[PDB]
Amino acid sequence: RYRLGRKIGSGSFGDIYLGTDIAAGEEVAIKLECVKTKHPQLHIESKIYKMMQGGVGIPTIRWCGAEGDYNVMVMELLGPSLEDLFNFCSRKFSLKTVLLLADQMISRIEYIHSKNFIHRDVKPDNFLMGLGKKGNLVYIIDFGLAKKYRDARTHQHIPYRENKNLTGTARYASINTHLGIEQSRRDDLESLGYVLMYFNLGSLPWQGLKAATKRQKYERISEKKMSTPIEVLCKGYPSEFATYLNFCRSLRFDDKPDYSYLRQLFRNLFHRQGFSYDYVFDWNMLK
Ligand SMILES: Nc1ncnc2c1ncn2[C@@H]1O[C@H](COP(=O)(O)O)[C@@H](O)[C@H]1O
Repeated sequence: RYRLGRKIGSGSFGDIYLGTDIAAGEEVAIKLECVKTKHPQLHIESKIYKMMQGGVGIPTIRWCGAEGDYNVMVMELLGPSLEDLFNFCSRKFSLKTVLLLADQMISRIEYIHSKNFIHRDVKPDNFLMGLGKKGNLVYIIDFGLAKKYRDARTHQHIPYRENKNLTGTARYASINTHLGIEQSRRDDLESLGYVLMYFNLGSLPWQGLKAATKRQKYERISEKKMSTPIEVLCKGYPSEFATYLNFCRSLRFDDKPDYSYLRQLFRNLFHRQGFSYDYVFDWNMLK
């Protein structure tokens, strides 16, 4: 039912192609999982996307099972990542673009939380703009590290746990993630806070820090992050950014975040600046 076109991306558990859904007559993205291992990841990712179906800015998927030496997931075809678009804008976004993005990104994370998952990989690479009719819509992708933080029926929160190892990308990790604490809803939002200040600054002060051979590879990132006050990180930017990060850092392990407070904080700033909620992003002005 599918025709595979040109490769458009590579991921930790396989590659993303342009494809045709022959029955639907629509162009789609097709994720192929080649190396299964004993614990293949694509079928699990598809099951999390199924529980997120009906979410705005969550790609619609079709689990297709095996073909030859591949597992197949057909996805809504999306546009450039926010990391790609940041590079295209010379690694500066206007305050207006950062606030337009913040408004959607809080809502996307809230939606995932509402379906009893935490994302745990919040970074600009994993937010993609839509194409065509959905060009103004921020999507979130990559549920490869996503976890249930509560039972689907009980809403009994996962237990507190420490002594965990940090794996993958630390640039946007929460301070508690550096400290080996179990991730929960607060950590996704603290990560988003570092993403927003990254868009403001062009980089983060701990970005690209390398440890000595033999040392834990993240120790220089962790030390800089913990020794950089929020007020120093956010110096020269509207107070709302510091307010956002202080609020996230204050949340207890099992606390339900006040998403509406964080959105309204940025909305009030948007109004004080006299910005129009027009979805005219910096990249729309590129010539
Ligand atoms: N549905 C999609 N539409 C377009 N590009 C995608 C899609 N999913 C993933 N990508 C791209 O594929 C690469 C790896 O994505 P992933 O490994 O699935 O997180 C990155 O360059 C993403 O921007």
